[PDB]
Amino acid sequence: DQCIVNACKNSWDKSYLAGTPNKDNCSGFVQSVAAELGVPMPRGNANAMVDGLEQSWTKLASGAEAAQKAAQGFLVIAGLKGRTYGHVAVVISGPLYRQKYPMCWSGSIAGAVGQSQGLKSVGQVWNRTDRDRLNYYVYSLASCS
Amino acid sequence: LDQCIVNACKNSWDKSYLAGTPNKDNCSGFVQSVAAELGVPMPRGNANAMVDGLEQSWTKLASGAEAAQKAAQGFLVIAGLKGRTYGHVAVVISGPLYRQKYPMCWSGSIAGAVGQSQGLKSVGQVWNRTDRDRLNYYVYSLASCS
Repeated sequence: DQCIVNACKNSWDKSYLAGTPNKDNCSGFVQSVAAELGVPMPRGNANAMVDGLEQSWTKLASGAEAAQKAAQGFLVIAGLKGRTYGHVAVVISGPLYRQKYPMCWSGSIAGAVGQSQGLKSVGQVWNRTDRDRLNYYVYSLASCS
Repeated sequence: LDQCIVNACKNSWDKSYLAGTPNKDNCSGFVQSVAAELGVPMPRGNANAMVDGLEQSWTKLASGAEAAQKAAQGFLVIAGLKGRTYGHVAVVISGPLYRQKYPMCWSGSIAGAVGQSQGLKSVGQVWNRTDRDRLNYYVYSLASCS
């Protein structure tokens, strides 16, 4: 998964949207990760992205499987629609927080409380309710060799 | 004539298509919220991505003059131009052209007032004098108003 962690580190410093650092934009951060890895990604805000992922990407059964696919070099997106705004993040390999939630990178307009540079799990980026409703989507071709 | 489109623009000015990002400060999000209000499917993404999608699936008008009269007939018309780093999109509205060339528009912009229009600037005043003559005008297949 080093190729995905590298794309995450590089995306953290780019601005998918004009004038908008990806660290402050959860949908744009994922778009730049996918663009660096050559993976087609559904476009728009987080809700629109999750709709698009649900339609065309493989949905995994668990956060444990999300971590395993990431460990096998696949781009894995954690996503959850919201009543007003959804959220997406990139899952990376690593031990599951609370033996359930995989590690991730995420941008966020909300600031550091919604951001992760690989040291928080999705269970620490999403609230104690939303984290068990998350969906994990995987792209069908490995990116890292 | 284009009142339903001008109303959508006014309503979208105060919305936030992207979390935490007012549409007046986000040219791509401003256009998404206008289209959503009108019920019009719109290519998504940043401005460059939107222009890509418009270029592939919307009818391209021949002139800014043609854009204003299609807007006057109630069609959603998007002015768009790709950039080397970032592109730009805006909603064309009816009204007399600026310098007999550039239709009036609404536009959000992260650049602030320079790139913004609430209907009193033409596309020739939000884009610089270089780009304003290279803009494309994309019209939807169905009229949204009446």
